[PDB]
Amino acid sequence: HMSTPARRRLMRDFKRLQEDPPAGVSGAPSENNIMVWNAVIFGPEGTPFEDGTFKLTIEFTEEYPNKPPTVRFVSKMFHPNVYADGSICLDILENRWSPTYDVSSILTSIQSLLDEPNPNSPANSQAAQLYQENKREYEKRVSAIVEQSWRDC
Repeated sequence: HMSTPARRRLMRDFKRLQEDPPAGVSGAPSENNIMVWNAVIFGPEGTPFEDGTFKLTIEFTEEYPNKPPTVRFVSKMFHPNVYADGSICLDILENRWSPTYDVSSILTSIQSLLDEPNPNSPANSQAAQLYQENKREYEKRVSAIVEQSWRDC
Protein backbone atom coordinates (compact mmCIF):
# COMPACT_ATOMS: atom_id res chain seq x y z
CA HIS A 1 0.00 0.00 0.00
CA MET A 2 1.17 3.52 0.85
CA SER A 3 2.60 3.46 4.38
CA THR A 4 6.36 3.54 3.71
CA PRO A 5 8.56 5.07 0.99
CA ALA A 6 9.44 1.57 -0.23
CA ARG A 7 5.77 0.63 -0.57
CA ARG A 8 4.80 3.78 -2.47
CA ARG A 9 7.79 3.25 -4.75
CA LEU A 10 6.67 -0.35 -5.33
CA MET A 11 3.18 0.90 -6.18
CA ARG A 12 4.79 3.22 -8.73
CA ASP A 13 6.78 0.31 -10.19
CA PHE A 14 3.50 -1.61 -10.38
CA LYS A 15 1.89 1.34 -12.19
CA ARG A 16 4.72 1.52 -14.74
CA LEU A 17 4.50 -2.24 -15.36
CA GLN A 18 0.71 -2.18 -15.79
CA GLU A 19 0.55 0.70 -18.25
CA ASP A 20 3.92 0.36 -20.00
CA PRO A 21 5.37 -3.16 -19.63
CA PRO A 22 8.61 -3.90 -21.47
CA ALA A 23 8.22 -6.62 -24.06
CA GLY A 24 7.88 -10.13 -22.66
CA VAL A 25 7.76 -9.13 -18.99
CA SER A 26 4.97 -8.86 -16.44
CA GLY A 27 4.68 -8.73 -12.70
CA ALA A 28 2.47 -7.63 -9.82
CA PRO A 29 2.57 -7.59 -6.01
CA SER A 30 1.17 -10.62 -4.25
CA GLU A 31 -2.39 -10.19 -3.03
CA ASN A 32 -1.50 -10.04 0.67
CA ASN A 33 2.09 -8.73 0.56
CA ILE A 34 3.39 -5.78 -1.47
CA MET A 35 6.94 -6.84 -0.51
CA VAL A 36 6.62 -10.08 -2.52
CA TRP A 37 5.89 -10.00 -6.25
CA ASN A 38 5.19 -12.67 -8.82
CA ALA A 39 6.74 -12.04 -12.21
CA VAL A 40 6.90 -13.68 -15.61
CA ILE A 41 9.73 -13.20 -18.10
CA PHE A 42 9.40 -14.28 -21.70
CA GLY A 43 12.60 -15.61 -23.23
CA PRO A 44 14.18 -13.11 -25.62
CA GLU A 45 13.62 -13.72 -29.30
CA GLY A 46 16.50 -15.15 -31.29
CA THR A 47 17.80 -17.04 -28.25
CA PRO A 48 17.41 -20.64 -27.00
CA PHE A 49 15.00 -19.25 -24.37
CA GLU A 50 12.58 -17.94 -27.02
CA ASP A 51 8.95 -19.02 -26.38
CA GLY A 52 9.83 -19.70 -22.73
CA THR A 53 7.47 -18.24 -20.11
CA PHE A 54 9.38 -18.19 -16.81
CA LYS A 55 7.74 -17.37 -13.48
CA LEU A 56 9.80 -15.66 -10.79
CA THR A 57 9.17 -14.30 -7.32
CA ILE A 58 10.73 -11.05 -6.12
CA GLU A 59 11.08 -10.16 -2.43
CA PHE A 60 11.66 -6.53 -1.46
CA THR A 61 12.75 -5.08 1.86
CA GLU A 62 11.64 -1.79 3.34
CA GLU A 63 15.02 -0.44 2.12
CA TYR A 64 13.91 -0.61 -1.52
CA PRO A 65 14.89 1.03 -3.79
CA ASN A 66 18.22 1.59 -2.02
CA LYS A 67 18.72 -2.15 -1.45
CA PRO A 68 18.07 -4.51 -4.38
CA PRO A 69 15.47 -7.26 -3.95
CA THR A 70 16.23 -10.95 -4.06
CA VAL A 71 14.96 -12.59 -7.26
CA ARG A 72 14.40 -16.30 -7.77
CA PHE A 73 13.16 -18.22 -10.79
CA VAL A 74 10.13 -20.32 -9.90
CA SER A 75 10.02 -22.15 -13.23
CA LYS A 76 12.72 -24.72 -13.86
CA MET A 77 15.75 -22.98 -15.35
CA PHE A 78 18.93 -24.14 -17.11
CA HIS A 79 21.36 -21.21 -17.34
CA PRO A 80 24.96 -20.62 -16.23
CA ASN A 81 24.07 -17.83 -13.77
CA VAL A 82 21.01 -19.49 -12.17
CA TYR A 83 21.34 -21.96 -9.29
CA ALA A 84 19.36 -25.17 -8.92
CA ASP A 85 17.14 -23.46 -6.32
CA GLY A 86 16.31 -20.60 -8.72
CA SER A 87 18.59 -17.95 -7.20
CA ILE A 88 20.13 -15.65 -9.81
CA CYS A 89 23.63 -14.19 -10.14
CA LEU A 90 23.03 -10.74 -11.65
CA ASP A 91 25.44 -7.81 -11.48
CA ILE A 92 22.74 -5.21 -10.72
CA LEU A 93 21.44 -7.35 -7.83
CA GLU A 94 24.92 -7.81 -6.31
CA ASN A 95 27.44 -5.12 -7.29
CA ARG A 96 25.80 -2.72 -9.77
CA TRP A 97 22.54 -1.82 -8.02
CA SER A 98 21.13 1.67 -8.59
CA PRO A 99 18.07 3.11 -6.78
CA THR A 100 16.98 4.16 -10.27
CA TYR A 101 16.30 0.53 -11.24
CA ASP A 102 12.71 -0.64 -10.83
CA VAL A 103 10.89 -3.95 -11.25
CA SER A 104 10.74 -3.33 -15.02
CA SER A 105 14.48 -2.83 -15.41
CA ILE A 106 15.21 -5.79 -13.12
CA LEU A 107 13.07 -8.10 -15.27
CA THR A 108 14.66 -6.85 -18.49
CA SER A 109 18.18 -7.25 -17.10
CA ILE A 110 17.39 -10.89 -16.28
CA GLN A 111 15.83 -11.23 -19.74
CA SER A 112 19.11 -9.94 -21.18
CA LEU A 113 21.02 -12.29 -18.86
CA LEU A 114 19.24 -15.25 -20.47
CA ASP A 115 20.63 -14.09 -23.83
CA GLU A 116 24.18 -13.30 -22.66
CA PRO A 117 25.39 -15.35 -19.67
CA ASN A 118 28.05 -13.83 -17.42
CA PRO A 119 31.00 -16.28 -17.44
CA ASN A 120 32.31 -14.96 -14.09
CA SER A 121 29.43 -16.57 -12.12
CA PRO A 122 29.07 -20.27 -13.06
CA ALA A 123 26.15 -20.95 -10.74
CA ASN A 124 25.08 -23.94 -12.88
CA SER A 125 28.34 -25.73 -13.64
CA GLN A 126 26.79 -27.97 -16.28
CA ALA A 127 24.99 -25.05 -17.96
CA ALA A 128 28.25 -23.09 -17.93
CA GLN A 129 30.23 -26.05 -19.28
CA LEU A 130 27.79 -26.72 -22.11
CA TYR A 131 27.46 -23.02 -22.94
CA GLN A 132 31.22 -22.69 -23.49
CA GLU A 133 31.83 -26.13 -25.06
CA ASN A 134 28.62 -27.40 -26.70
CA LYS A 135 26.10 -24.77 -27.82
CA ARG A 136 23.92 -27.39 -29.53
CA GLU A 137 23.53 -29.50 -26.38
CA TYR A 138 23.13 -26.36 -24.28
CA GLU A 139 20.20 -25.27 -26.47
CA LYS A 140 18.79 -28.80 -26.29
CA ARG A 141 18.66 -28.43 -22.50
CA VAL A 142 17.20 -24.93 -22.73
CA SER A 143 14.53 -26.13 -25.15
CA ALA A 144 13.49 -28.74 -22.58
CA ILE A 145 12.93 -26.16 -19.83
CA VAL A 146 11.28 -23.77 -22.31
CA GLU A 147 8.63 -26.42 -22.92
CA GLN A 148 8.43 -27.17 -19.19
CA SER A 149 7.90 -23.46 -18.46
CA TRP A 150 4.50 -23.73 -20.18
CA ARG A 151 3.41 -25.99 -17.30
CA ASP A 152 3.44 -24.56 -13.77
CA CYS A 153 3.95 -27.57 -11.53
